[PDB]
Amino acid sequence: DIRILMCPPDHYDVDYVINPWMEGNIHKSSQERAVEQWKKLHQTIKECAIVDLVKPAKGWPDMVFTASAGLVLGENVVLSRFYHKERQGEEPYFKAWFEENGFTVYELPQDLPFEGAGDALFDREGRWLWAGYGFRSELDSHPYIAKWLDTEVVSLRLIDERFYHLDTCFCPLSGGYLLYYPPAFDAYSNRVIEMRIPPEKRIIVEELDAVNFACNAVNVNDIIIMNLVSRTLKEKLAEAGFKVRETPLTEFLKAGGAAKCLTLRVTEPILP
Repeated sequence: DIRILMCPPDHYDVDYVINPWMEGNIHKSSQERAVEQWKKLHQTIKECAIVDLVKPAKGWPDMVFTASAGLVLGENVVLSRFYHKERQGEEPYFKAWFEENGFTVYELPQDLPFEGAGDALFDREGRWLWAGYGFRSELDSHPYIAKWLDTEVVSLRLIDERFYHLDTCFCPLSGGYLLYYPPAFDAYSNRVIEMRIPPEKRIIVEELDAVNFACNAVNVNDIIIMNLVSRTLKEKLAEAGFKVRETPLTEFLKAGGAAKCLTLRVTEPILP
Protein backbone atom coordinates (compact mmCIF):
# COMPACT_ATOMS: atom_id res chain seq x y z
CA ASP A 1 0.00 0.00 0.00
CA ILE A 2 3.08 2.21 -0.40
CA ARG A 3 3.27 3.73 -3.88
CA ILE A 4 5.96 6.04 -5.25
CA LEU A 5 5.72 8.17 -8.39
CA MET A 6 8.75 8.43 -10.70
CA CYS A 7 9.33 9.82 -14.19
CA PRO A 8 11.93 8.32 -16.55
CA PRO A 9 14.78 10.35 -18.07
CA ASP A 10 13.70 10.01 -21.71
CA HIS A 11 14.23 13.76 -22.21
CA TYR A 12 16.73 14.41 -19.42
CA ASP A 13 19.53 16.94 -19.84
CA VAL A 14 20.98 19.90 -18.00
CA ASP A 15 19.72 22.82 -20.10
CA TYR A 16 19.72 25.75 -17.67
CA VAL A 17 21.08 26.89 -14.31
CA ILE A 18 18.52 27.32 -11.52
CA ASN A 19 20.57 26.02 -8.59
CA PRO A 20 24.31 26.07 -7.84
CA TRP A 21 24.88 22.41 -8.72
CA MET A 22 23.86 23.10 -12.32
CA GLU A 23 26.53 25.77 -12.86
CA GLY A 24 29.06 24.56 -15.40
CA ASN A 25 27.00 21.41 -16.04
CA ILE A 26 24.90 22.40 -19.05
CA HIS A 27 24.99 19.45 -21.46
CA LYS A 28 27.45 17.61 -19.20
CA SER A 29 25.02 14.80 -18.38
CA SER A 30 25.17 11.53 -20.31
CA GLN A 31 21.58 10.60 -21.14
CA GLU A 32 22.53 6.93 -21.52
CA ARG A 33 24.28 6.85 -18.15
CA ALA A 34 21.34 8.72 -16.63
CA VAL A 35 19.00 6.04 -17.98
CA GLU A 36 21.14 3.31 -16.43
CA GLN A 37 21.34 5.09 -13.06
CA TRP A 38 17.62 5.79 -13.02
CA LYS A 39 16.79 2.18 -13.91
CA LYS A 40 18.94 0.91 -11.05
CA LEU A 41 17.23 3.31 -8.65
CA HIS A 42 13.80 2.33 -9.97
CA GLN A 43 14.56 -1.36 -9.46
CA THR A 44 15.85 -0.75 -5.94
CA ILE A 45 12.77 1.28 -4.98
CA LYS A 46 10.43 -1.23 -6.59
CA GLU A 47 11.81 -3.96 -4.34
CA CYS A 48 10.39 -1.90 -1.43
CA ALA A 49 7.29 -0.18 -2.85
CA ILE A 50 5.01 -0.07 -5.87
CA VAL A 51 6.32 2.43 -8.44
CA ASP A 52 3.94 4.38 -10.66
CA LEU A 53 5.28 6.35 -13.63
CA VAL A 54 4.24 9.60 -15.28
CA LYS A 55 5.21 10.08 -18.92
CA PRO A 56 7.95 12.72 -19.31
CA ALA A 57 7.43 15.81 -21.45
CA LYS A 58 10.04 16.86 -23.98
CA GLY A 59 11.48 20.27 -23.15
CA TRP A 60 11.04 19.88 -19.36
CA PRO A 61 14.12 17.88 -18.38
CA ASP A 62 13.63 18.35 -14.64
CA MET A 63 10.34 16.44 -14.77
CA VAL A 64 12.36 13.42 -13.62
CA PHE A 65 12.39 15.14 -10.21
CA THR A 66 8.87 14.16 -9.20
CA ALA A 67 9.38 15.15 -5.55
CA SER A 68 8.41 18.66 -6.64
CA ALA A 69 5.25 17.65 -8.48
CA GLY A 70 3.21 18.44 -5.38
CA LEU A 71 2.56 17.65 -1.73
CA VAL A 72 0.30 14.62 -1.10
CA LEU A 73 -1.76 13.78 1.98
CA GLY A 74 -4.53 11.21 1.75
CA GLU A 75 -6.56 11.80 -1.39
CA ASN A 76 -5.44 15.45 -1.61
CA VAL A 77 -2.51 17.09 -3.36
CA VAL A 78 -1.27 20.67 -3.22
CA LEU A 79 0.14 21.14 -6.71
CA SER A 80 3.52 22.79 -6.89
CA ARG A 81 3.85 26.27 -8.34
CA PHE A 82 7.49 26.42 -9.37
CA TYR A 83 9.65 29.42 -8.62
CA HIS A 84 11.40 29.24 -12.01
CA LYS A 85 9.73 29.48 -15.42
CA GLU A 86 12.08 26.68 -16.52
CA ARG A 87 10.02 24.20 -14.47
CA GLN A 88 6.58 25.85 -14.58
CA GLY A 89 5.74 23.98 -17.80
CA GLU A 90 5.79 20.72 -15.83
CA GLU A 91 2.75 21.81 -13.82
CA PRO A 92 0.02 20.82 -16.34
CA TYR A 93 1.53 17.37 -16.82
CA PHE A 94 1.76 16.68 -13.08
CA LYS A 95 -1.75 18.07 -12.59
CA ALA A 96 -3.07 15.73 -15.28
CA TRP A 97 -1.40 12.75 -13.58
CA PHE A 98 -2.89 13.61 -10.19
CA GLU A 99 -6.37 14.08 -11.65
CA GLU A 100 -6.19 10.88 -13.72
CA ASN A 101 -5.19 8.92 -10.60
CA GLY A 102 -8.06 10.13 -8.44
CA PHE A 103 -6.53 12.90 -6.33
CA THR A 104 -8.31 16.14 -5.45
CA VAL A 105 -5.95 18.97 -6.41
CA TYR A 106 -5.45 22.30 -4.63
CA GLU A 107 -3.75 25.08 -6.60
CA LEU A 108 -1.90 28.06 -5.18
CA PRO A 109 -2.12 31.58 -6.59
CA GLN A 110 0.14 31.87 -9.63
CA ASP A 111 2.40 34.37 -7.82
CA LEU A 112 2.97 32.16 -4.75
CA PRO A 113 5.73 29.57 -5.25
CA PHE A 114 5.72 26.23 -3.46
CA GLU A 115 7.67 23.18 -4.59
CA GLY A 116 5.84 20.24 -3.13
CA ALA A 117 7.48 17.38 -1.29
CA GLY A 118 10.81 18.80 -2.42
CA ASP A 119 10.21 21.51 0.16
CA ALA A 120 7.76 19.91 2.61
CA LEU A 121 8.05 16.54 4.34
CA PHE A 122 5.76 15.00 6.92
CA ASP A 123 6.95 13.74 10.24
CA ARG A 124 6.59 10.01 9.69
CA GLU A 125 4.09 9.57 12.54
CA GLY A 126 1.97 12.31 10.94
CA ARG A 127 2.28 14.68 13.90
CA TRP A 128 2.98 17.71 11.65
CA LEU A 129 4.45 18.79 8.32
CA TRP A 130 7.95 20.22 8.17
CA ALA A 131 8.04 22.88 5.46
CA GLY A 132 11.08 24.64 4.11
CA TYR A 133 11.29 28.13 2.71
CA GLY A 134 13.95 30.58 1.64
CA PHE A 135 14.86 29.69 -1.94
CA ARG A 136 11.94 28.06 -3.75
CA SER A 137 8.79 27.95 -1.61
CA GLU A 138 7.45 31.17 -0.14
CA LEU A 139 6.78 31.32 3.60
CA ASP A 140 3.34 32.75 2.77
CA SER A 141 2.40 29.44 1.13
CA HIS A 142 2.61 27.61 4.45
CA PRO A 143 -0.76 28.79 5.87
CA TYR A 144 -2.49 27.65 2.67
CA ILE A 145 -0.98 24.19 3.09
CA ALA A 146 -1.86 24.10 6.78
CA LYS A 147 -5.50 24.78 6.02
CA TRP A 148 -5.85 22.74 2.86
CA LEU A 149 -4.35 19.64 4.44
CA ASP A 150 -5.50 20.24 8.06
CA THR A 151 -2.00 19.85 9.45
CA GLU A 152 0.28 21.82 11.70
CA VAL A 153 3.10 23.24 9.59
CA VAL A 154 6.52 23.73 11.18
CA SER A 155 8.34 26.24 8.98
CA LEU A 156 12.11 25.92 8.57
CA ARG A 157 14.29 28.57 6.91
CA LEU A 158 16.97 27.42 4.48
CA ILE A 159 20.08 29.62 4.34
CA ASP A 160 22.53 27.84 1.96
CA GLU A 161 21.84 28.08 -1.76
CA ARG A 162 23.32 24.60 -2.26
CA PHE A 163 20.56 23.21 -0.02
CA TYR A 164 17.75 25.05 -1.74
CA HIS A 165 15.06 22.35 -1.24
CA LEU A 166 14.22 20.95 2.19
CA ASP A 167 14.71 17.41 0.90
CA THR A 168 18.36 18.04 0.04
CA CYS A 169 19.27 18.62 3.70
CA PHE A 170 16.47 17.11 5.80
CA CYS A 171 14.82 13.68 5.78
CA PRO A 172 12.26 12.45 8.31
CA LEU A 173 12.64 8.69 8.80
CA SER A 174 10.68 5.90 10.40
CA GLY A 175 11.10 5.25 14.10
CA GLY A 176 11.12 8.95 14.98
CA TYR A 177 14.56 9.54 13.44
CA LEU A 178 15.58 12.62 11.47
CA LEU A 179 18.51 12.64 9.05
CA TYR A 180 19.60 16.23 8.45
CA TYR A 181 22.38 18.79 7.89
CA PRO A 182 22.05 21.54 10.56
CA PRO A 183 24.15 24.20 8.73
CA ALA A 184 21.48 24.37 6.00
CA PHE A 185 19.15 26.03 8.53
CA ASP A 186 19.28 29.27 10.48
CA ALA A 187 19.69 29.26 14.25
CA TYR A 188 15.99 29.68 15.04
CA SER A 189 15.08 26.83 12.69
CA ASN A 190 17.69 24.57 14.27
CA ARG A 191 16.19 25.36 17.67
CA VAL A 192 12.72 24.50 16.34
CA ILE A 193 14.01 21.14 15.05
CA GLU A 194 15.80 20.43 18.34
CA MET A 195 12.71 21.21 20.43
CA ARG A 196 10.79 18.47 18.62
CA ILE A 197 13.40 15.79 17.88
CA PRO A 198 15.57 14.79 20.87
CA PRO A 199 19.30 14.16 20.35
CA GLU A 200 19.07 10.35 20.32
CA LYS A 201 16.73 10.58 17.29
CA ARG A 202 18.95 12.99 15.32
CA ILE A 203 21.21 11.52 12.63
CA ILE A 204 23.44 14.50 11.90
CA VAL A 205 25.21 14.54 8.55
CA GLU A 206 28.58 16.23 8.07
CA GLU A 207 29.31 18.43 5.07
CA LEU A 208 31.18 15.72 3.18
CA ASP A 209 28.05 13.55 3.10
CA ALA A 210 25.70 16.52 2.67
CA VAL A 211 27.38 17.61 -0.58
CA ASN A 212 26.90 14.10 -1.94
CA PHE A 213 23.16 14.43 -1.27
CA ALA A 214 23.12 12.00 1.68
CA CYS A 215 19.99 13.65 3.07
CA ASN A 216 18.18 13.23 -0.27
CA ALA A 217 17.31 9.70 0.75
CA VAL A 218 14.30 7.46 0.08
CA ASN A 219 13.07 5.66 3.18
CA VAL A 220 10.54 2.84 3.14
CA ASN A 221 10.15 1.21 6.52
CA ASP A 222 13.70 0.23 7.57
CA ILE A 223 15.27 0.61 4.13
CA ILE A 224 17.07 3.80 3.14
CA ILE A 225 18.18 4.34 -0.46
CA MET A 226 20.73 7.03 -1.29
CA ASN A 227 23.38 7.96 -3.86
CA LEU A 228 26.63 7.35 -1.94
CA VAL A 229 27.67 8.04 1.60
CA SER A 230 30.46 7.59 4.11
CA ARG A 231 30.98 4.50 6.20
CA THR A 232 30.57 6.79 9.22
CA LEU A 233 27.01 7.67 8.22
CA LYS A 234 26.21 4.11 7.13
CA GLU A 235 27.22 2.85 10.57
CA LYS A 236 25.10 5.49 12.31
CA LEU A 237 22.11 4.46 10.20
CA ALA A 238 22.73 0.75 10.85
CA GLU A 239 22.88 1.40 14.59
CA ALA A 240 19.50 3.14 14.33
CA GLY A 241 18.07 0.06 12.61
CA PHE A 242 18.20 1.05 8.93
CA LYS A 243 19.41 -1.03 5.99
CA VAL A 244 21.28 1.27 3.60
CA ARG A 245 21.20 0.70 -0.16
CA GLU A 246 23.46 2.91 -2.28
CA THR A 247 23.00 3.44 -5.98
CA PRO A 248 24.98 5.81 -8.23
CA LEU A 249 23.18 9.00 -9.26
CA THR A 250 25.99 11.28 -10.50
CA GLU A 251 24.12 12.25 -13.67
CA PHE A 252 21.28 13.65 -11.54
CA LEU A 253 23.56 15.44 -9.10
CA LYS A 254 24.64 17.48 -12.13
CA ALA A 255 21.10 18.93 -11.97
CA GLY A 256 21.14 19.31 -8.19
CA GLY A 257 19.00 16.28 -7.30
CA ALA A 258 19.39 12.71 -6.11
CA ALA A 259 17.39 9.68 -4.98
CA LYS A 260 14.64 11.42 -3.00
CA CYS A 261 14.21 14.16 -5.61
CA LEU A 262 13.46 11.45 -8.20
CA THR A 263 10.52 10.15 -6.12
CA LEU A 264 7.19 11.25 -4.69
CA ARG A 265 5.38 9.07 -2.19
CA VAL A 266 1.76 9.23 -3.36
CA THR A 267 0.36 7.13 -0.49
CA GLU A 268 0.59 9.36 2.59
CA PRO A 269 -1.95 8.03 5.10
CA ILE A 270 -3.87 10.34 7.38
CA LEU A 271 -2.87 9.08 10.83
CA PRO A 272 -4.76 9.49 14.16
